[PDB]
Amino acid sequence: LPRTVELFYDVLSPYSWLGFEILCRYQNIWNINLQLRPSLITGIMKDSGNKPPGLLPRKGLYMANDLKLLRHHLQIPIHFPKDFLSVMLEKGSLSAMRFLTAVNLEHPEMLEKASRELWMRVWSRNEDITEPQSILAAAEKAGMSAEQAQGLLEKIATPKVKNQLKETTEAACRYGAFGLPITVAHVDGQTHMLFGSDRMELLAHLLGEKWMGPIPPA
Amino acid sequence: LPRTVELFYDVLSPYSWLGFEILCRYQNIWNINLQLRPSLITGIMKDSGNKPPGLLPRKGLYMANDLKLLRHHLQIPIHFPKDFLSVMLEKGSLSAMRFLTAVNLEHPEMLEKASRELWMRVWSRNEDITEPQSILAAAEKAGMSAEQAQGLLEKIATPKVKNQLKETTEAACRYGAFGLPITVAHVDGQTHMLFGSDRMELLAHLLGEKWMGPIPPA
Ligand SMILES: N[C@@H](CCC(=O)N[C@@H](CS(=O)O)C(=O)NCC(=O)O)C(=O)O
Ligand SMILES: N[C@@H](CCC(=O)N[C@@H](CS(=O)O)C(=O)NCC(=O)O)C(=O)O
Repeated sequence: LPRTVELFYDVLSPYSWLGFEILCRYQNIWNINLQLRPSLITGIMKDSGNKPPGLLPRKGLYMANDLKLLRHHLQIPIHFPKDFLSVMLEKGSLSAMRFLTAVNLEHPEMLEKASRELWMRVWSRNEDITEPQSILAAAEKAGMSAEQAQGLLEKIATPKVKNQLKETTEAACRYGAFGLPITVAHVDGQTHMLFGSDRMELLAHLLGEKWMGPIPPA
Repeated sequence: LPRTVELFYDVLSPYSWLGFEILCRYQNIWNINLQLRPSLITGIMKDSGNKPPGLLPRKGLYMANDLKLLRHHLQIPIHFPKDFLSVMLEKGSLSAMRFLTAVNLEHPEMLEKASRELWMRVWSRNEDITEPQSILAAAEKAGMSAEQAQGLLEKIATPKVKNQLKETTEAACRYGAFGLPITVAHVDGQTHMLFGSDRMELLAHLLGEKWMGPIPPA
């Protein structure tokens, strides 16, 4: 039976995008059932008493250099902006994550593509992801029709959508999250929580699967 | 010619031990010149304004679980004691790092083994590494004679040894360190600083070498 792997992420998290692309490349290679869980990193940080690593000068500088190298190693078009702290702390990703939650509730088959497009806007093209038109553009590029995207956008402020995002974020905390991304592997009645996009080789080991690098063949 | 790769470490750092063993396993496989750089993590922490991650409850908990899994994946006999905080924040590793600095100055050929034995005491058997007799035990187990070990131990308080440790620690800070371990690769004019024991696959990519996992064919 395929092992269930849960990935908690926020589009505001560049490292979550990296982990997400690696798991998506392996979802049809490894015997796993990938379940995407849109969460709010702000909620996780507040609950754990943690703070964004970029607030400390040297860590912020390191992130920039690290992401620059990972762009080539992982072959993910990430272009980290110099004013990333403003993007993270001043703008945020509330509407975007509420939108992805609505997508997960009514059109889950579109969640992977819709998520990738939002990440592409904020961390690849340095485009806005807080305004309605911005989210609509991302949704349409993901394949949704103007009508579908519009219908979902109208529900981002409904109690059902808000409560679902809150619950998913709380589930991450219950697993012990202090940041994102976190991957939860359910292997033979055992649950393992791994933090970071750099624990995938360890995940392979736990699953008894073969690690073939961040870019597996075929 | 072989590419110079510098590894900055402190025996007080368990992750530094994991990074160290991986590089030691590859030092004769990849075209590199591994340079060990004994450093003080406390000095790096103070200089960067960072704090031990284990101080945050949820992260301290994660570290324990992470190291337990890495133990089997990397095949390193690491046993994280319940009171790791006391060993770190309280006891420290000053004398031990000054000792290794002395070893590096007069018996460089013994640095690798001396370093490993000290890690074995603190992170494997959970034994003391602050008292001279504790350090002597490690040095002798590493292959040094009581005469040699005793000789180096008498120099850990000399200005030459103190300044060398300070300078090496400062070099790590100048490279942008906010913690350990950090690996600095010198590849064709360019200098890349990588943080963590989990960036070794990326290092292989930068060096144009082949990554064969944490345990390459012996
Ligand atoms: N070395 C790991 C780091 C992940 C990370 O720093 N995640 C940030 C969020 S970032 O994507 O905005 C995070 O949640 N950090 C928590 C912490 O560092 O305590 C990796 O390669 O994925
Ligand atoms: N995911 C990396 C973490 C290294 C780490 O947390 N290092 C601590 C010291 S620990 O060995 O005592 C450190 O210096 N952390 C700095 C920070 O987390 O900001 C790995 O797998 O090596």
